[PDB]
Amino acid sequence: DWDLVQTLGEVQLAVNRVTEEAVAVKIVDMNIKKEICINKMLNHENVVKFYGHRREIQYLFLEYCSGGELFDRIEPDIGMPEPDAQRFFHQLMAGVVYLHGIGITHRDIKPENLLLDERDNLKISDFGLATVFRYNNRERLLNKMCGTLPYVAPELLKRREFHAEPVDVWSCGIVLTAMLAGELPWDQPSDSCQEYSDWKEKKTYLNPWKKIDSAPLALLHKILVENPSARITIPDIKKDRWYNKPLK
Ligand SMILES: NC[C@H]1CN(c2ncnc3[nH]cc(-c4cccc(CO)c4)c23)CCO1
Repeated sequence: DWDLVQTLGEVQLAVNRVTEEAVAVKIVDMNIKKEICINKMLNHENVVKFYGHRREIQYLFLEYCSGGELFDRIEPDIGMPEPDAQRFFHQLMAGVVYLHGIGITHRDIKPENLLLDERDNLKISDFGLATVFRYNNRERLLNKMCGTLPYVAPELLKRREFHAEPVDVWSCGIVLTAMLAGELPWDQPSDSCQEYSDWKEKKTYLNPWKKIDSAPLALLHKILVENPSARITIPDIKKDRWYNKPLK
């Protein structure tokens, strides 16, 4: 038996009447079948845990993350301490490597979908837009536009089909930019976007790039690459100098 204590954002905080264990419950009014199936596949310390579901309407039982969303740890126009950003980025990569390893792409990575537990461990949240991109070791290209414009990779806007993995890598790059600068670089990654044009012309003397140290900036130079085929992959991110730099 669970008491619904408060609304978290609909999602409510449920507390067990006997054990007082707290979980989050997602309530949807009547595709949900897919989200549940994907959630049932998921088991990793940087992915929100799925506990089960009950039907009537539909209820999803999810790991409660008391630290809230990463979004709220980001100070507008400033960001956060670089060591905090690195630690969160490490954990983000951990989660994303896990997902890609089981053939799942999140497709909407952004700070609103990155939660923190009581120890400030990052948890990737919400698989409502996620999909399978590898099955029986065979990759399938994506073609549906999904995600959130400031975070989407340029190939989603220009190409009919594209690989799932570089898209998630890109959005993680924008998250990192936000964590380090406290702002998003562009409304969308298109040529009609002056700030995107400037980035492509390497005007890093402009904001948000001017606020970012050269070492993390060098990593961003390899992530925010327009050609998804030339974009740095995760295995190579893990070899990056800043990624491996000891920090406070
Ligand atoms: N805007 C606040 C946000 C909070 N979010 C959660 N907060 C605390 N623990 C949680 N566990 C699971 C969720 C959650 C469930 C479904 C979607 C999302 C959004 O990324 C989070 C959660 C609940 C939603 O609102």
